[PDB]
Amino acid sequence: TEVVMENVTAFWEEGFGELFEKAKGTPVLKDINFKIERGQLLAVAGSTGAGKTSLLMMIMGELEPSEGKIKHSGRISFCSQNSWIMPGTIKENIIGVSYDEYRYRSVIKACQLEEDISKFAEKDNIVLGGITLSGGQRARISLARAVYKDADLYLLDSPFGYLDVLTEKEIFESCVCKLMANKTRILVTSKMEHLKKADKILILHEGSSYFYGTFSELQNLRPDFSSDSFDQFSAERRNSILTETLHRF
Ligand SMILES: Nc1ncnc2c1ncn2[C@@H]1O[C@H](COP(=O)(O)OP(=O)(O)OP(=O)(O)O)[C@@H](O)[C@H]1O
Ligand SMILES: [Mg+2]
Repeated sequence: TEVVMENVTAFWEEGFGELFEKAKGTPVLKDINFKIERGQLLAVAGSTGAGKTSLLMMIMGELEPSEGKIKHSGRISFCSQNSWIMPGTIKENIIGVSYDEYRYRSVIKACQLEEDISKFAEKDNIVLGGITLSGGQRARISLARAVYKDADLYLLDSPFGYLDVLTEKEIFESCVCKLMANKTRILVTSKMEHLKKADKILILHEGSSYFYGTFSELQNLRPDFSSDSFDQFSAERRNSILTETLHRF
């Protein structure tokens, strides 16, 4: 499926949203414009509270526009920024109930879970919730769950938490870039590497679109904004550097 937003403005409060819709307090998102083709990657970046998760919620019909149009048709797979583990086996946590051996093995390889599974006698029959897992292991199982699901659009809201720099790089490449090459997907990130590899980018600030386009277009239109070691900074630091640059401009 292709996902399109045209002049989208939305309010979390239902009452103020109805007022703006009729007319045409603060919008969580305003005048949002993007278009993603089938099999493309959109990277979403921005300051804290810019409306990144809210944009995903709007795509999932949790938040409705007051003006403008959202065009999308398809099943959505959502990977939240906070991992969750069902009391059950690793396999069930990833597949649910629908099993597909080739899809399953592809996903666990791409999320580097083979080494984790081999650690136990029961293998992927090991019961979680029970066995306790590290942040990074929980993150990777959640991502594998989201990616395994048969869906038409994959929404990945900062799914690489508690993973080290090197692991996040390998999995972004193996999962998001390779395995999911033909899937329509939206990634929320503050990693300059991911914006670079994306087909389109959207940079948000206080509900407003700072920039929509390619990373090359970001080089063309925003040279002072563009101006190696950035992705080495922590999530918190990367956020406050991006925040300040968006405030200045
Ligand atoms: N379900 C909701 N109902 C009402 N307000 C909400 C809801 N979800 C988020 N908000 C508000 O909308 C604003 C933007 O939140 P959102 O989570 O979309 O930002 P974000 O960019 O994803 O933040 P972060 O960078 O911390 O993940 C915040 O003021 C938040 O409190
Ligand atoms: Mg968020």
